[PDB]
Amino acid sequence: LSVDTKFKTEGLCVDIPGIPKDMTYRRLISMMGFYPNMFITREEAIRHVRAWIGFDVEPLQLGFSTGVNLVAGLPWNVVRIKIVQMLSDTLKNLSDRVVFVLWAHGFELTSMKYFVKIGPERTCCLCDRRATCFSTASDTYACWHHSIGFDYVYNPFMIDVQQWGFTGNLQSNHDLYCQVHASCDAIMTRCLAVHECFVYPIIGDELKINAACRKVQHMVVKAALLADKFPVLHDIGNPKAIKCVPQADVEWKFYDAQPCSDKAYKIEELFTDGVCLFWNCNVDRYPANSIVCRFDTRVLSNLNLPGCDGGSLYVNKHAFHTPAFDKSAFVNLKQLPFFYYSDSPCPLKSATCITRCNLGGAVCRHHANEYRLYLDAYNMMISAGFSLWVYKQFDTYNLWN
Ligand SMILES: O=C(NCc1nc(C2CC2)cs1)c1n[nH]c2ncccc12
Ligand SMILES: [Zn+2]
Ligand SMILES: [Zn+2]
Ligand SMILES: [Zn+2]
Repeated sequence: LSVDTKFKTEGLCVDIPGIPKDMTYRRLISMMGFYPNMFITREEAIRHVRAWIGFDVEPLQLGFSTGVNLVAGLPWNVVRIKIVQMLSDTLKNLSDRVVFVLWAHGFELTSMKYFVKIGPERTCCLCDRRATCFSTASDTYACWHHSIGFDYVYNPFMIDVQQWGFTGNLQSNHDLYCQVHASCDAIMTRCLAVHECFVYPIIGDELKINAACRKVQHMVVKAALLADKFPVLHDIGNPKAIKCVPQADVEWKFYDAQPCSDKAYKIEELFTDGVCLFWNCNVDRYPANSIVCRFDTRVLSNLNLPGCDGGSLYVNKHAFHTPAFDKSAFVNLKQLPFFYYSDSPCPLKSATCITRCNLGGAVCRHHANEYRLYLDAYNMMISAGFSLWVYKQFDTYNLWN
């Protein structure tokens, strides 16, 4: 983002009366009292969504989308220490930076000089990550992991949503899309920005989660077909359009539905023969003859960011805004019970290890190993926030035969 790009300044003229209408980023940064630009493009912001922290200023009340309000009542030299600590603990497992997301009216921008320092890009003094903080006590730099005791934010980034072309004030623009939400403005601001852009690097267990989801899907569907012998399966929303049980006898019919990022699909808009499979295809109410995996937006993980109108921004390779978890959607189904099924050729005791060996009295070692690995993946999937539901007649007792 060129520092010579124009900044629309009408939103600032109540806190800064008389501000020129003609204004570049270069001149605004100078006026803020200060890595080509502190400000970034929408595109760049989107690529670093994990780094977003709503920030509003209203003595001055500083509010962040973490829900914290600070009053700068204590002097700036202690307030800045709290800011560094809060951002480090919020972001250290999400991002190599911070992006302050503003609805800029002026005070938030003139207050930056009291807790921000800028300079060349640097590296942490204790590791190889880019530096995000600076300490005036030791004249050293640190990343979010090693910033304990550091008093200044270093080379933050920032983006003013009001530059995107909105009519009306923040609240009225936010409330058009979200009924769930200084800190309250910081939250609305980030929320509105997530809605505009969404309604990525490996930072955690992405790869184990995705392999576990693939394994569970194959297990549960294969077993549903064996136990109930459905003649046809309606696979709704498959992004890959690959059969998850390619050797099953059934007639596999695919129906295309992109991941709904706003409201859940209405089943009437989007089948009574056989079984319906919804693997992360979010509808308002699932038919009774369904196998379903639905992500619980309420779960706490480094992969799951707070979203708009109760949904969450699930970032796992790609960004997937997901509508709010609603228990009533599953009213025609029951929770899927854990089980492990295998027909592969053959000390574990388990009533839910459904294999020939266990049927005959004693689980062989191979199926003991595979059961324990499968349990591990299953638990990884549940902990990651996924929930599984199945048609009410599903009964693993039917697998023994
Ligand atoms: O489900 C998988 N990964 C977790 C994800 N969850 C989301 C959104 C919040 C719903 C996007 S990705 C997966 N990864 N490979 C697979 N193969 C077969 C079936 C599922 C998977
Ligand atoms: Zn470090
Ligand atoms: Zn909101
Ligand atoms: Zn066995």
